[PDB]
Amino acid sequence: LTLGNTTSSVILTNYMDTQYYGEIGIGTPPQTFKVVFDTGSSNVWVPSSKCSRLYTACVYHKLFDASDSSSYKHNGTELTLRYSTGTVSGFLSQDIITVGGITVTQMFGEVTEMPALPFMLAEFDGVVGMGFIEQAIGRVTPIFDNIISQGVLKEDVFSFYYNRDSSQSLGGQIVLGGSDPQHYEGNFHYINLIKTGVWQIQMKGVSVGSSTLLCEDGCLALVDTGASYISGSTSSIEKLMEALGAKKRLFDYVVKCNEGPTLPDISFHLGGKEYTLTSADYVFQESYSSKKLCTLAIHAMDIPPPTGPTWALGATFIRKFYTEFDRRNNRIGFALAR
Ligand SMILES: COCCCOc1cc(C[C@@H](C[C@H](N)[C@@H](O)C[C@H](C(=O)NCC(C)(C)C(N)=O)C(C)C)C(C)C)ccc1OC
Ligand SMILES: *[C@H]1O[C@H](CO)[C@@H](O)[C@H](O)[C@H]1NC(C)=O
Repeated sequence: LTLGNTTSSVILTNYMDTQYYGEIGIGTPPQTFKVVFDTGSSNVWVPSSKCSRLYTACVYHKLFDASDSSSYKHNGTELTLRYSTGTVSGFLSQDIITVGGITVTQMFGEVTEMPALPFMLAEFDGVVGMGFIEQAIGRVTPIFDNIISQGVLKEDVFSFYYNRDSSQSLGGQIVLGGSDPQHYEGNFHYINLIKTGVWQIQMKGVSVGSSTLLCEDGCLALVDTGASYISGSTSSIEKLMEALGAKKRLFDYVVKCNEGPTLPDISFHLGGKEYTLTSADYVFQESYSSKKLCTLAIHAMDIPPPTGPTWALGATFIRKFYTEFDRRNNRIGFALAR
């Protein structure tokens, strides 16, 4: 590990508080793509110009065309990426990628099969996995490992800032090689990784209102920058939602809008601190009418072993807590976002 003097930032766009993505350039000349920097996975991929137009998601997104890049290097190994809410398939390719001023030769997947659900609902084109090589499909070296190999980043860490963006403001920000003191206050508090190669930590309990109603025996929390909400197993969530008086729909839970401001606080016991969210933090309070339903930013999601079962702390959590991902010391640090 050779540290340097550099830190780079990528400005992110906030789409309706559910999708946070930035931009990257691939090839020569650069072909730009909107990508989610996802700590939940470790591969980089973008739709390919070889994706059948019968996949409507390929008709609606930017496609990488190897035939227009002079820095492209062929590989072709098949690759299938299975995420908890969708799958993409294609083959491996290599080219130079620019991420916030840093230029790195990276192997990424050219996706040729991209399902309408959920990709037709994606504002982003692709993904830049921020996880460890242990979780990389095909054992492909993750982009951050490749940047760290260059010995330019001041620190072997990267940080996330997600705004409550609502027209002339910064949707979010990723800092490669450190954090931005301008977006958090107080001190960072850390929790060591409960495992090797996954941004997952031990969670001591989850409380709703008065007491620790859930995760009483301890549980796992995966800090997922590529997730819109805080999710837990169906069991946990049914019990949580029971406590909230929320009603279960097909893909989410709602509450009569007038009841929203009434909902209790929900805390997550991580390491030495309690991380508390008020209803305002987890309710999409779009109305105060008892005649309208307001969705909650907390969902049920069952991740299978060996990673799951596990809670996933997504944008709902990150919006309140600036997050630093420390590879050097295998821990995650949270600070109050500002
Ligand atoms: C915060 O805004 C980011 C985008 C949110 O919106 C979407 C997120 C996804 C899923 C994420 C990916 C997940 N965050 C994923 O990383 C979750 C993890 C996962 O499935 N990882 C994949 C691997 C292969 C590592 C695995 N199965 O373990 C789980 C283990 C938590 C995208 C980056 C593809 C799909 C569609 C979306 O909007 C239309
Ligand atoms: C492409 O990539 C892998 C490394 O992930 C390499 O070792 C493999 O042999 C390459 N194959 C081809 C056909 O280029």
